[PDB]
This record gives sequence, C-alpha cells and structure tokens, in this order.
Amino acid sequence: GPLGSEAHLYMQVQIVAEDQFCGHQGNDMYDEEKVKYTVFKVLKNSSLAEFVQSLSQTMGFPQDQIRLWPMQARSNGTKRPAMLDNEADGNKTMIELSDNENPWTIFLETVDPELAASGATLPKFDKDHDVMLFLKMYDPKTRSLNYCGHIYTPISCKIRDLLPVMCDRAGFIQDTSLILYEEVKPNLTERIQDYDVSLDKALDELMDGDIIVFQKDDPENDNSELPTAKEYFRDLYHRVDVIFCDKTIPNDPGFVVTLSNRMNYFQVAKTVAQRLNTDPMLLQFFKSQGYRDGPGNPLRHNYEGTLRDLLQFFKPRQPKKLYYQQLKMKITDFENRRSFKCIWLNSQFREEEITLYPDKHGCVRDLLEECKKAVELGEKASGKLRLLEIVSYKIIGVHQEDELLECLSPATSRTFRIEEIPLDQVDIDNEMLVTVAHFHKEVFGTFGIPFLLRIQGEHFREVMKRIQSLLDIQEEFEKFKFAIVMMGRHQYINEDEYENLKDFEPQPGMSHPRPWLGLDHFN
Repeated sequence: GPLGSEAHLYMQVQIVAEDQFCGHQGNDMYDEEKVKYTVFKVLKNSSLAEFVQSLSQTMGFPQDQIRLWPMQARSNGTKRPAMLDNEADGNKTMIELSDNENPWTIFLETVDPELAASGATLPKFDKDHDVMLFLKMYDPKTRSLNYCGHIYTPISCKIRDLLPVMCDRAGFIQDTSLILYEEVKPNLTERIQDYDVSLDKALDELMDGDIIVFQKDDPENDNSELPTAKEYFRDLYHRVDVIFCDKTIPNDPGFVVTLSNRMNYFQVAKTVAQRLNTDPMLLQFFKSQGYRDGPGNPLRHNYEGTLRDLLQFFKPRQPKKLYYQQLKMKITDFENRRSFKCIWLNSQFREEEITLYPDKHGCVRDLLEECKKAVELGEKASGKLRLLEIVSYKIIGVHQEDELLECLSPATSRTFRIEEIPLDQVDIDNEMLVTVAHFHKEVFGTFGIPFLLRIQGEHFREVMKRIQSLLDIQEEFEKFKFAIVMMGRHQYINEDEYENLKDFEPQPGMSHPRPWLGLDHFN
C-alpha cells in the first residue's frame, strides 16, 4: 500500500436523491457539508450505460424509471442539476461526461414511489422545448423554506398555469394569490413581475435546475421579521454566527451570536453586551487572525469597519470566532491608559518593579494614587507618596503632583521611583532635605539605592547611626567614608570631629545641580 496500483483508474460519483433537498434552508438544493450521498467508485474509462445499469441494480430501480441530472456549476457560483441524455451520451465514458470532475455529483430522479408499484414510466422530457424547474415555498410566519419538489414544463408555458401546481404542492386552495420569485443566486432573489408571460420570456437564461420561490400574498405576512422571500434570502446572505470567547479565561467555550456581515462595532458590541447583561462600553474587543488561534491587537471603538471586515481573514468552512474581555472602567478610558514602568520602594527600603496605568492626560498625583492602590504602606507611618527621578543611582529630582505625566522623560536612563515619606520628612522649616548616594569611586562610580535625608548643623556621628539603622548594615559600616559633593569637587568628612549647615546648596555662582552627601564603600 497504501495507495493501490489501479487506484488512478477510478473516479468517484456522488449520487444525491431528491429527499436531500427537503428542509434545506439555503440557496441551491442542498448544503454541501450536510447532504448524504450514495457514493460510487466507478472506472474512469467506463461508460454511462454501464454506470446506469450498475446504479439501477444497487439502488433497486428499473432503468426506465430513473433519470440522472448531473450537478453542474454555473459562473455565478451556484450549483444546479443539468440535462444529461442517458441515451445519446451513454456511449461515452464517465471522465468525459464529468469534464474531469472528481468527484462528480449527480441528481438521481426517481418515480413517485406510489406510482412506482403501478409500474409507471418517468414522463417524457424534450431536451429543447422543456425545462425541469424546482419549486420552493417560503413561509413568512416561520421564516422557513419548504421544498415543493420539481416539475417538467414546456418553456412556452405561461407562468400563470404553474400556479395551481405550486399551490397544490405547498398545501393551498386554488383561490390563493401567490408571490413568485426566481432564486437566481445568493443575494439575488428576483420577483416575477408578470405571470401572463411564458417562462421562456419571463426568466433570463431559462434553464434546467432553475428555481422558482413562491409565497402567499397575505397581509398577515407584514408582521414577520422577514415578509418576502427576497428579504429572507438577503438576510440569509449576510447572516453570520460568531463565537465570542473571553481572552482572560483560556479554554473558554465562548458562545455563539448570530450577527450580520453588515454590522458596525457599536452594533456588534451592543449585541454581545445584551446576553452579557453588562454595558457595551464595559467591553473591549480584539482584532482577529484565523488559524494560529489567538487574540490579536485590541480592536478599538473609533473603529468603523464592518463585522465582515473583521472576519475577512477567515476561511469559509472555518468556524468564526472573536475574543473579548470584560472591562472594569468605561471602554473609552481604558484606551487612554498609559503604561508606566517604575520602582516601588516599600517601607522595608527594598525595591520592587511595578507597572502602573494612570491616565495619559493625567498628572503626577494621578500616578501616585494608582500606586497607593497596589501596595500596603506600613502601619502607623505617614502614608504619603512622592515621585523621584533617579539617574546613575543618584536622585536628580522630586516632582510636584500637579505636574502632567506627559512632561516626564521617556528616556530609559531615567528611573522613576515611588516611596512613602518617612514621618520625619513632612513638616519642615534650621533643617533641610538632602540627596544621598552610595559609591566607590572618585565621584561618579555610584551604586545602590539613593535617598532623601535630614540635614540643621549638629552631631554628625548621630547622622551616621541614623543612616546605619536605615541601611540596616550590621558592623562593614566601619570603613565607610563620607563626603559632600559639589560642582567639580568633593571634600570628605571623617567620622570623628565634624558637626553642618547648608553647605548643601549652589554657592552663589547656578541653581542646579545641587550637592549631595555620598557614602564611600565597596560593591
């Protein structure tokens, strides 16, 4: 194996009986992915007469009461039965007749099995003057199609004379006034405007396997969501069933919404929001892909495409799915959130990487409150926040809350830090806030965590043990060395005699950068 040497000699012929046409709700006779066939494996080079007897035997029919109407495609994409003459074209072989279709599907017509016991012959059909039409009846109250079989008619027959047949097969009195459409193709259902015309003239390109759709003309109809068959099919044509899965709870079965191709975002949203009981603005949707099954870029409200546009990357036989999430705030605010990566300095003096989402048009205060929402602030402490800007492990700034977040540096050397203010740094007057920074170095080899301090002049040895309880370094804090650092210069200060002032400030002669206390030691 697997494939056998003589396999190429063979083609496949899918026979489809008229019962498959019943209850079909779409265009043409049946849906291709539901229809039940009788499949034959026939020899490519074999003949029609051969296949017909073989068929006859298998199906349980005499040959003089079946006729085969090959299902043939048309330019407009529809598929309908077509005439094939079982006698003229019988000498010919199956691939020839098939036009190399593999598989080939054929409509097997049969005698009404009631008149079949009687031994009834299938009616004579003139290839040139008769047509085989198919009838469908459209019922407004139930939005459904009900198959009405087929008829042989001369093409000279005035349409008016088909009315009684149509009524009798639907289930109507003869007085019943009908509306007749031709189903031409999907999204084209054409009302026959005038019944006192021959079929030949009534319908353009009249041929076998053409479809007349008829309905009752009763004022009752106007109550239906879809009064005419024309509306039924136009609705059908744009109908699409979409699966909405939540992008936050994976292995979500999701659910199926029936929507329309034509709908816009507000309409799609309004519809999904309903059977979620939540607001459409409390929903965010995601642009979609197709086959690498997964939520793409957040589709955004200002969006103005149609649902057809959102599913344009889908294969037709592939089931349709869109991802969404549920929102805690208005949709229109969620999009104006800014991703803001910074450092949270807890009250254990240790650094945590946190990403906060304040509003784009927000200010520093706004960022601070977003931070307080994510952190415990150490009991009985101050519980007040400030934002620092840090570079090379040195604090270069403290930003006012009223300052717009927009004004802050995108730069990646800049590191923003949020911390709560120690209790002894909120009231101030004979006392100052100074920047402190660790180091090895001459003056630029800075490292570790900088911080703000508590500089009037007094005991320096006490300042040191305060920094000691804060750095919480057990004693390797001996062999530290401490320095004031200003513009182009740094004077040291031993741990013995020093008592300071406001040496820290620009000696009169530019306002920034300010000096800093620096802590000299290893790693």
